[PDB]
Amino acid sequence: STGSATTTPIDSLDDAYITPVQIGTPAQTLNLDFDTGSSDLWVFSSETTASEVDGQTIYTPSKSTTAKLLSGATWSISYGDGSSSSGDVYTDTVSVGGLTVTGQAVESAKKVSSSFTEDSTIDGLLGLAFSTLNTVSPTQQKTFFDNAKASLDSPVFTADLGYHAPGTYNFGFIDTTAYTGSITYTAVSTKQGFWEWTSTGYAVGSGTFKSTSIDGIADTGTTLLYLPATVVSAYWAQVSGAKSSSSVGGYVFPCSATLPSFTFGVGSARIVIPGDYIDFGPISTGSSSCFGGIQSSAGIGINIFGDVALKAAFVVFNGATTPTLGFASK
Repeated sequence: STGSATTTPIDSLDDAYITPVQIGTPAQTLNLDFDTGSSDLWVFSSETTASEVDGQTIYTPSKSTTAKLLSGATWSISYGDGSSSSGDVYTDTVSVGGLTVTGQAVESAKKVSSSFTEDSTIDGLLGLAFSTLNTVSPTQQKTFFDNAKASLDSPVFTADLGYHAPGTYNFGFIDTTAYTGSITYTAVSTKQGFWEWTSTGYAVGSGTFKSTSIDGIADTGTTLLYLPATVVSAYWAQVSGAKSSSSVGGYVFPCSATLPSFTFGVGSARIVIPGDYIDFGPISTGSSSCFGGIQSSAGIGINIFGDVALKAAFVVFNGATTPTLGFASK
């Protein structure tokens, strides 16, 4: 089997991407944030504290003839940006782009933090990291990809995120028309539950390539590119007037600037992030100070190849017995 679904930026800055997901019988369609940095499929629901729902589409398990309460199971998760959610668990039928999993754990939110409430466009998350990170207790549950894997034509999914435009998540096949040149594959460590890999270095604009190992995660659920402070300083030094602002919470730059590109290494191959991808617009409405898309990972504890990086590539998440990651230009 295979599946194919379009993923759509939630706003004009590509702050996140939503993908429609069919849950239950009859289908209840929710727009979920596909997140290769976590491993829980959780949704806004009829159980969510009413004051914490503000415009989201909810899952109502009592209206699904295939929903079954997973007795005694609870979940609770906290993300790197400080947001959180928690609740109980149903199993139900879940389909993405034509690909169907029966008995998928659908984690029903009883509580969500303010950032989730305030984002009316995201109805929940669909985790695509390794199932070892799944938070359901006392019986850990598998991701949608993990459940679908054996049935897929090939045990892979691909992320093809757009810049200020829709893109595609495919399951079970590699669309050879979706990228240019060849796909370069690189080793993955699953030791922390992530799609963790080592970039071979970077370049700023038309500058020379710096060969240096950068360990980080491929994370579709993180907006920006978080890299070591040395790397980030070298980038923003090429932008007149750019500075790190503790009050804003990262590097800002004059909105009048033309940003240089940023290149990262995948083995001997090179992925180029156009400068425009690194612009996240005014820090507040009407400001001439703009927020940067490349930020320091210092104090995160891990480097993150978030959407800023991934949307510059066609990315293969290979879930073979020994997982790997593939990157192609497009």
